[PDB]
Formats: sequence, C-alpha cells, structure tokens
Amino acid sequence: MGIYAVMIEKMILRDLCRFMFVYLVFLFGFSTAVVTLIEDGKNYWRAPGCRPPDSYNSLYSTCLELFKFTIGMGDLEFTENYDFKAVFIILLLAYVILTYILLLNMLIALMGETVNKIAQESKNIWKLQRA
Amino acid sequence: DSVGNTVLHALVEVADNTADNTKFVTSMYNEILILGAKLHPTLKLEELINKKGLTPLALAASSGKIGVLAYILQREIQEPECRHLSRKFTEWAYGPVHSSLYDLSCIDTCEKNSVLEVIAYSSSETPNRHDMLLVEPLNRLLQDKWDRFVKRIFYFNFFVYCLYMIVFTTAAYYRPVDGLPPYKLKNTVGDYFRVTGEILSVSGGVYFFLRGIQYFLQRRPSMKTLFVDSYSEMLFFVQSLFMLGSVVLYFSHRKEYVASMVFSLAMGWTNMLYYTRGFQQMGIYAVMIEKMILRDLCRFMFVYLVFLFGFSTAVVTLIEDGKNYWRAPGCRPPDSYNSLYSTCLELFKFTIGMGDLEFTENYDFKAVFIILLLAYVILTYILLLNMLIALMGETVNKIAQESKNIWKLQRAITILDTEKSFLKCMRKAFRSGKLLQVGYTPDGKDDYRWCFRVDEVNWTTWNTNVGIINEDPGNCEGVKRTLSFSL
Amino acid sequence: DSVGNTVLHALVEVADNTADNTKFVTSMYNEILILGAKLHPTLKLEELINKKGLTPLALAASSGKIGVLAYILQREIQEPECRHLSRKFTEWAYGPVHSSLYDLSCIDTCEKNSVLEVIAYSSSETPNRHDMLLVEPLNR
Ligand SMILES: CCCCCCCC/C=C/CCCCCCCC(=O)O[C@@H](COC(=O)CCCCCCCCCCCCCCC)COP(=O)([O-])OCC[N+](C)(C)C
Ligand SMILES: CCCCCCCC/C=C/CCCCCCCC(=O)O[C@@H](COC(=O)CCCCCCCCCCCCCCC)COP(=O)([O-])OCC[N+](C)(C)C
Ligand SMILES: CCCCCCCC/C=C/CCCCCCCC(=O)O[C@@H](COC(=O)CCCCCCCCCCCCCCC)COP(=O)([O-])OCC[N+](C)(C)C
Ligand SMILES: CCCCCCCC/C=C/CCCCCCCC(=O)O[C@@H](COC(=O)CCCCCCCCCCCCCCC)COP(=O)([O-])OCC[N+](C)(C)C
Ligand SMILES: CCCCCCCC/C=C\CCCCCCCC(=O)O[C@@H](COC(=O)CCCCCCCCCCCCCCC)COP(=O)([O-])OCC[N+](C)(C)C
Ligand SMILES: CCCCCCCC/C=C\CCCCCCCC(=O)O[C@@H](COC(=O)CCCCCCCCCCCCCCC)COP(=O)([O-])OCC[N+](C)(C)C
Ligand SMILES: CCCCCCCC/C=C\CCCCCCCC(=O)O[C@@H](COC(=O)CCCCCCCCCCCCCCC)COP(=O)([O-])OCC[N+](C)(C)C
Ligand SMILES: [Cl-]
Ligand code: NA
Repeated sequence: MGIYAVMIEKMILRDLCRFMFVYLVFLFGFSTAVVTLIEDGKNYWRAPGCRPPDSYNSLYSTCLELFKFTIGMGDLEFTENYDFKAVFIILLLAYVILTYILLLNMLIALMGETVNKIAQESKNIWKLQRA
Repeated sequence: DSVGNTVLHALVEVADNTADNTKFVTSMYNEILILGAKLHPTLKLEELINKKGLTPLALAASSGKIGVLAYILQREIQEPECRHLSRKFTEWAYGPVHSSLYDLSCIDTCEKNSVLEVIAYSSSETPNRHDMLLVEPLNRLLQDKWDRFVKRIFYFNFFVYCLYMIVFTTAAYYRPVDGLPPYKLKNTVGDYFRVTGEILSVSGGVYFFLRGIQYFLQRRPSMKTLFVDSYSEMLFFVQSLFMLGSVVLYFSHRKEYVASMVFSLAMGWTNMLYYTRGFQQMGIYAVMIEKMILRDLCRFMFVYLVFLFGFSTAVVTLIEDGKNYWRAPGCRPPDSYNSLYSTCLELFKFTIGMGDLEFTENYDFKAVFIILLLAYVILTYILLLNMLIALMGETVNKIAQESKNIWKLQRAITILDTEKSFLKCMRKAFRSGKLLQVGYTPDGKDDYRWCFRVDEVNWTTWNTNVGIINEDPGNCEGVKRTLSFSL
Repeated sequence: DSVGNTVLHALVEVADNTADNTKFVTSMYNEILILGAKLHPTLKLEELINKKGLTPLALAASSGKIGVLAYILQREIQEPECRHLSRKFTEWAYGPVHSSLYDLSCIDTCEKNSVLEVIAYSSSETPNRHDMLLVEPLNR
C-alpha cells in the first residue's frame, strides 16, 4: 500500500500536472469560443428538455458544461441560444476529440509508461518514507 | 566532377550511416586531410564548395550523414604539421579534468551554410534530423544558446501571447450584440476599452499573417510536403486567416464575423501549446500529443467514422416518421429523429458516455434496433475506444526517446528563428568562442578560431596529450601558451 | 586544508559514483587506513571531522557518494594489526552458514551526525537518497 501511494504522488507531480495544464488550456480555450457564440435569450418559448431554462452566457457555466464532457455527462446540446448551429457543434466535436478522445486516453497511456519506469524507484522512495 | 564534388564531398555522399560504412569513410576522410596537408598545406580542403555551394561539413548536414557529421565536429588529429586540421582541441588537462575546445568555423549561424542552420531548416526528407543535434558540439551549443539571450526572449514571447489571448478573449466575450456588425462607438469607458481590445486583436492577426507570409515566401522556401512538415506555422497562419477573415466579414455587414472570430479564438488558445516547448518535460509532452494525433488519432477517427456513419445509416433506415398522429415525455425530446444528422449525433453520445440507448421509439422491429445499438457499443465503445488507449500505450513506449529528440529540434528552430529577428543579437550570438588561440597554422601564424569550451573528466585515461594549448589550467582572464607547439 | 578536509574526506568529495571512480577511491581509502594504522595506530582517522563537523562516513552520506558509503559500511580488512579497522566482521562460520556483524559506531541515531539520520533528512539536492538505504547494513 505504501508503494501504491508513492505512485499516486508520482502521478500527481509527473502526469497529472502535465495533463491539467494542457487540459485547462483546452477547457478555457473552447469554452471561451462557446460563450462568444452564444447570446442572451433574444426570443422574449421552448419545451423544457430536462428544464434548464438558463442564461448560459456566463463563462463559468460553459466551463462547467465543457467539464462534463470529461466526466461523461457532457450534454452536447446544452443550449440553443445561439446562431450558426454548425460552428457550435464543430467546437464541441473538436473539444471532445481533443480532450475526451485524445487527451484523457493519452493520460492513461502516459500513466502506463510511468508505472513501468518507477516500478523500482517507488519501492525505494517508500523505504525512505518509512525511514 | 560535373556536380562539383571534390574527394571529400564524394566521401560524404557515399556514406549511408551504417556501422561499417561510417568506420572507413571517416578513416578515409582523415587520411586525405593528412595527405592534403603534407602535399600542399596552403590549401584548406574543407572550404571547397560544390555547385550547390555546400562545404563537405555542410553536405553531411544537408543530407542525413550523421556518422560523417559526428566525426568532423569532433576531429582530433594527433600528428604534428596536421594538428591545425583538428576541430576538437584540449586547452588544459589537470589530472582527471580536462577542458575540450570545439571549433565553430562554419557552424554557429554567422556563416551562410552553417550546419546548425542546415540541420534545423531541413525539409524532413533528409534522415536523422532529430539525431544530428545529439552530436557533442551541437547539443551544448544550442543549450547554452538557450540558457542565455534566448530563454528570456522566448519567455517574453510567451508572455505577450498570453497577453494577446487575454485581450482577444475579453474583446470577444464583450462583443456587441445589438445589430449589424458595423457597431457605433458609444462614448463610454467600456466601449473605448472594447474597441481598443479589438484593434489589438486584429493587429495580432495581421502579425501572425505577416509572420506566416515571411515563412512561406521570404524565408524558408517550402515544398508541398513541407506544409505537412511544419504544423505549428500552419496553425498560427490558419488562426490569422480566421482572424483576418473575421474582419472581412465584419465590414461586409455580415453576422458571420462571430463564426470566424470563434474559430480564431479556439485555435488561438490551442496554439498556446506552441510555447510549451522550451520547458523540457512539457515540450516532450506536446510532441507526444502531436504523435498521438498523427499516428493514433488519425487511424482511430477513420475507423470510428466508418463505424459511426455505418450504424447511423442503419438506424435512420429503420426509424420512420411519427406515424401515430401520444407518449409521455421521458426527458421530453418529442422529435423527428428521421434526420441522418440527429442519429450521427445520438450515436456519438455513446462514445462520450451519454448514449441514450432508447433515444427514439418511432420505429418497428425493436429487436433489430437494439442489435444495431449493441453491435455499435461493442464495436466502438467496448472495442475501439479501449483499443485506442492500448495503441496509445504502445506509441508512448516507442517514441519515449524520439519525442525527446524531436523536442530538441523544436527548441533549435526557436533558437535560430530568434537570432534571425535581430542583426544586433547575431553579434551577441557568438556562443562563447572568445576568439581563442588553438595553436599555430602552417607558416607559423596564430590560429585564432571561435571555440566552444566543454569541460570533461576521465578517471581511467589521464590525458597526457601531445597538443595541449595552455600549460596553466583553467580560465581566469590570464593566459600562457605551451612550448610543445612545433611553431 | 582550509575546508578542514583530511585525506579521507578528499577521497569522498572526489568520487562521483561512477563504476571506474568507485573502484580506486575505495581502493585508495583502504590503503590509507592500512597506512594510517601502520604509521601510528593510536590515531583513528575516521573520527577526524572537517569544519562542517562531518566524519568521512558522514560526508559520504551527506553528499550522494553511495559507492564510498557501500564500502565503508561493509569494510573487511584481512591483514592482522589492521583487523580493527574493519566495519564488517564474522563471529562464527559453521560450514555454509556464517553470521556477519556490521559495526554501528557513528550510525544508529545515538550520535549527532549519524548517517542513517543524515541520509533520511537530506535536502533532496543530494543524489542517490533513495538508493543509499539499500546498502546492506542500512536496509536491515
Ligand atoms: C488546477 C488543478 C491542478 C491539479 C494538479 C496540481 C497538483 C499540485 C501541483 C503543483 C504545481 C506543479 C509543480 C509540482 C510540485 C513542485 C515541485 C517540482 O519540482 O515539480 C515536479 C517536477 O516534475 C516535472 O518537472 C514534470 C512536470 C512539469 C511541471 C508541469 C507544470 C504545468 C502546470 C502545473 C499546474 C497544473 C494546473 C495549473 C494550470 C495553469 C516534481 O517532480 P519531481 O519528481 O519532484 O522532480 C523531477 C525532476 N525532473 C524535473 C528532472 C524530472
Ligand atoms: C491581467 C490578469 C489576467 C487575469 C484575468 C483577466 C481580466 C478579466 C476581465 C477584465 C475586464 C472585464 C471586467 C469588467 C467588468 C464590467 C464590464 C462590463 O460588463 O460593462 C460593459 C462592457 O464593458 C466592456 O466592454 C469590458 C471591457 C473589454 C476590454 C477588452 C480588452 C481589454 C484590454 C484593453 C487594452 C489593454 C490595456 C489596458 C490594461 C489595463 C457592459 O457589458 P455588455 O457589453 O453590455 O454585456 C456583455 C454581455 N455578457 C457580459 C453577458 C457577455
Ligand atoms: C498576466 C497574465 C499572463 C500570465 C503570465 C504567464 C505566462 C508568461 C510566463 C513566463 C515565465 C514562465 C517560467 C516559469 C518557470 C521558471 C523557469 C525555470 O527555469 O524553471 C524550469 C521548470 O519549469 C517547469 O518545468 C514548469 C513547466 C511550465 C510550462 C507552462 C508554463 C506556465 C506559466 C504560467 C501559466 C501560463 C498562462 C496560461 C494562459 C493564461 C523550466 O526549465 P525546464 O526546461 O523545465 O528544466 C530545466 C531542465 N532540467 C530538468 C534538465 C533541469
Ligand atoms: C474528423 C476528425 C479527424 C481528427 C484527426 C485529424 C487530425 C489531422 C489529420 C490530417 C489528415 C491525416 C494525415 C496526417 C498528416 C499528414 C502528414 C503525414 O505524413 O501523415 C502521417 C503519417 O503517419 C501514418 O502514415 C500513419 C497513419 C495513417 C494515416 C491515417 C489516414 C486515415 C484518415 C485520416 C483522417 C481522419 C478523419 C477522416 C475520416 C475519413 C504523419 O506521420 P509522420 O510521423 O509525420 O510520418 C511517419 C512516417 N511513416 C509513414 C513511415 C510511419
Ligand atoms: C476544472 C475547471 C472547470 C470548472 C469551471 C471553473 C472555471 C472558472 C471560470 C471563470 C471564473 C468564474 C467567475 C466569472 C463568471 C461569472 C460572472 C460572469 O458572467 O462573468 C463576468 C466577468 O467577466 C469574465 O468572466 C471575464 C471576461 C473574459 C475572461 C478573461 C480571462 C483571461 C484569462 C485568465 C487566465 C485563465 C487561463 C487558464 C488556462 C490554463 C461578466 O459579467 P458582468 O457583466 O461583468 O457582471 C455584471 C456586473 N457588473 C456589470 C456590475 C460588473
Ligand atoms: C491582464 C491584462 C491584459 C491587458 C493588457 C495587455 C495589453 C497588450 C497585450 C497584447 C498586445 C498585442 C500584441 C500582438 C502581436 C502578436 C502577439 C504575439 O504573441 O506574437 C509575438 C509577440 O512578440 C512580440 O514581442 C511582438 C511585439 C509586440 C509589442 C510589444 C508588447 C510588449 C508589452 C508587454 C509589457 C509588459 C512587460 C514590460 C517589461 C517590464 C510572439 O509570437 P512568436 O513566438 O514570435 O511567433 C509565433 C510562433 N510561430 C513562429 C510558430 C508563428
Ligand atoms: C464526430 C461526428 C459525429 C457528429 C455528427 C455529424 C455527422 C453529419 C451527417 C450528415 C450531415 C448533416 C446534414 C444532413 C442532415 C440534415 C437534413 C436531412 O434530414 O437529410 C437530408 C439530406 O439527405 C442526406 O442527409 C443524405 C442521404 C444519405 C447519406 C449519403 C451520404 C454518402 C456518404 C458520404 C461520405 C461520408 C462517409 C464518412 C465515413 C468516414 C434529407 O432531407 P430532405 O428531405 O432532402 O430535406 C427536405 C428539403 N428538400 C426536399 C427541398 C430538399
Ligand atoms: Cl416535467
Ligand atoms: Na453519463
């Protein structure tokens, strides 16, 4: 168990820090482009599909709605208050491909390499932690 | 010959980097230099160019001849009257520690066909580009060109580009919404800052445009396969096309300016992954991101989109119109799913983790609808996504050394492109050569060659060398030459 | 010297853990102890400290000199009149099985610069911290 938590440390510092920089660059990058698309209500009207009648016009709401694609709860039709439905989906599809398909599955592969290379080192860091 | 190749050029174009071919070619390259000094010493054989203007060292860098390149840059010739042909010297040796000097005659960017510039600006058809910067002069030359006068320029370029994107975010977040895209300047302090952020946004879009034009035309005459070589300069140029295309759609009374400003905004933060080079563990990470897009995501998104468009065609063919014109609103999408776009969108949600699996009821034959969905989830979600993680697992193991070398080439292009920006910095870009004396020429004159200094140590070979430049060790702004020189 | 390093301290700060450097430094560290016993045996050379208060064994642990550390803790000297300089002894040997004794003079936490305390409380700029506890006294 102690070797296991030394490996947890070496995943936070080596693989999760390199992930959460490039992830938050992609998350804040595409969510900026989604808020810039979407306007206010402008039709003041729509059937409540799950009922969030919402001003998604905040940057915080869209960064929260693009984080849900990473979990597995990404709505992909989370608002309709925009124009140009084509460039809204092209933003979301380029986000899911870059982050969910590419960047998460790459994190699992890069955690796969690190386990192979710290398999002896994490035993020795643990013996220093016990010492 | 008719090509212009002399004897030393022909030894370069013969060698093909294998272990047996490197062994005698660099042995024959030595013996002809030694004969070239003994027969008539007034002629420097390596200054002779062919009809492409290449020296024999620049020819080894222009092609992928790494073994000839590793020999010339590290050439030590022990024989007196031939010591001046050496490109590696030692200036002192105090017991275990000795200080090596690598000559920087045609390399170090001050010349025209400098092999540091020739390697980094190659056209990717030449082999061993990533490995030619690992020879012992060229690695420490770029690293000490990085550690001073470049990393402060590169961190400044990464500071302005973050300040460029924060301005272009805020100018686009607070865009006007009232009407047609020529918007009147209301006399408020907010709309003054808003149009200030838009002028700074377009002026950056003009800048990355003009930086891309000078890459295409002025510097670096690019081939058609070189546009699929340099992915970064395309990505900054395509960003400036969406930014300048936004301005064209802005004044043309078209609301499609926001459709192009948004593509410049999402691609603009995606191009923040350019500047993550220069940080070593982050720069290797983004080279691996490149090799996952090109090698593993391209092979995935072909077979994925074949499976996605394949099963979604079979689902639309099943489902009809409403035909019952009735059902309780489970999440309330009462919808015509009879579009092909809606079903391709509903089968994409299985890949995310939001696949409904009962997304419509407007069909017949409920059995063959679920058998389509279950064969889709098994082929794509269970098989093809989990296989992508395994194939990304293999690629990481095989590019673990390669991505470190591609990064050092990515940093090397940054170091050379920084030096091209200033003619004043080129006189600062003499990398520590100090105009050092490395012995005497034939006719007995001072040699005075720009030499990069490398400290070394050996605990088995104690270096009682014939040619050692300084008799006093170290460097303390006080020099003393050795009397062991024939001249 | 001005640093306070004696001859055995200087052999520590010379060694840089490579395979060739470890080989003769621990060979030279032996021959000076053997000469240090034959010339005048009343002086214990490893008790001499520099101006940082480090012994030659504590200096090998304070820096990352694992090959000097692996030698001193396992030092067997076969020559009589120099057997007392050994840090590894055997107390009995019955056929195949023999029982080794590792001396714990400055190590085992009772002293001030105990090398078990020096290794574990290092400042992470020193190399081989995780590997210095794998030498045969310090692991067991
Ligand atoms: C918001 C959610 C965050 C979740 C994760 C945050 C968790 C806490 C993060 C805290 C801050 C990160 C620093 C870690 C601890 C500092 C000590 C150190 O030396 O660093 C590491 C160096 O390891 C590396 O050099 C490889 C990774 C590069 C650093 C990534 C920085 C990107 C942003 C990061 C921030 C991301 C978010 C910010 C986005 C803008 C420790 O590794 P080491 O084994 O001790 O030494 C290896 C020696 N080597 C360098 C020669 C190999
Ligand atoms: C540096 C640290 C980085 C970290 C964070 C970065 C800072 C973060 C934030 C920074 C500024 C935003 C906070 C202001 C809050 C009130 C504004 C407001 O809403 O009022 C008015 C707008 O007013 C504007 O137009 C906003 C100004 C836009 C300037 C764009 C370029 C900025 C740099 C210029 C040159 C630089 C040189 C000078 C530099 C000093 C009314 O708003 P509205 O238009 O009617 O409604 C929009 C609708 N929406 C809001 C729902 C979408
Ligand atoms: C006002 C608003 C603008 C904000 C300004 C911020 C941008 C402008 C700031 C520019 C200066 C940044 C320099 C910080 C590091 C110090 C230099 C150093 O030597 O450390 C080293 C460790 O560094 C790392 O390994 C961490 C990796 C960081 C990568 C991402 C940059 C984060 C900047 C903040 C977030 C970006 C913002 C994202 C978008 C907003 C780097 O060198 P090395 O090669 O790694 O190691 C040496 C090799 N060795 C291992 C063999 C020893
Ligand atoms: C829609 C979402 C797309 C998301 C991803 C798209 C991202 C951008 C895609 C851009 C287009 C794809 C080409 C990549 C760049 C061109 C340069 C090149 O040489 O190719 C690669 C060659 O690497 C390979 O040969 C292995 C992969 C085979 C290509 C897969 C094509 C399938 C469809 C693809 C389109 C999928 C979608 C279309 C479906 C109909 C570069 O690899 P290299 O390391 O430089 O050289 C290796 C040398 N080797 C060949 C000897 C090993
Ligand atoms: C895992 C993470 C995902 C989770 C989600 C968490 C994400 C958190 C995201 C955001 C923080 C949440 C707070 C803000 C949102 C609520 C209020 C709002 O609507 O916006 C307001 C502020 O305006 C802005 O939000 C800034 C405008 C553009 C952003 C520029 C940031 C620069 C990059 C910085 C570096 C980052 C780069 C990082 C890259 C590594 C605008 O509204 P208002 O009209 O001004 O208000 C009316 C009142 N008034 C008129 C009197 C003032
Ligand atoms: C929170 C507050 C926010 C609001 C305030 C912000 C207001 C104004 C904000 C941003 C202004 C917009 C600038 C647009 C120009 C393009 C931007 C860019 O990144 O390109 C270049 C900028 O490199 C340069 O330096 C070009 C000169 C810019 C003017 C100097 C600005 C210094 C201000 C700083 C003073 C502070 C420190 C002073 C020191 C004490 C760098 O890119 P590249 O690497 O050369 O090429 C790309 C890679 N490629 C080769 C693959 C294509
Ligand atoms: C990550 C990606 C997932 C995201 C989803 C994105 C997927 C995008 C998917 C589709 C694009 C979206 C636009 C079309 C749908 C909206 C309109 C409609 O209902 O269909 C209409 C068009 O008819 C068709 O759609 C074509 C019919 C069969 C498809 C043949 C394609 C051949 C393969 C090509 C190669 C592909 C192979 C690729 C394999 C690698 C039919 O309706 P209508 O009755 O004609 O309209 C009435 C008006 N009228 C009568 C006046 C005309
Ligand atoms: Cl309800
Ligand atoms: Na889900």
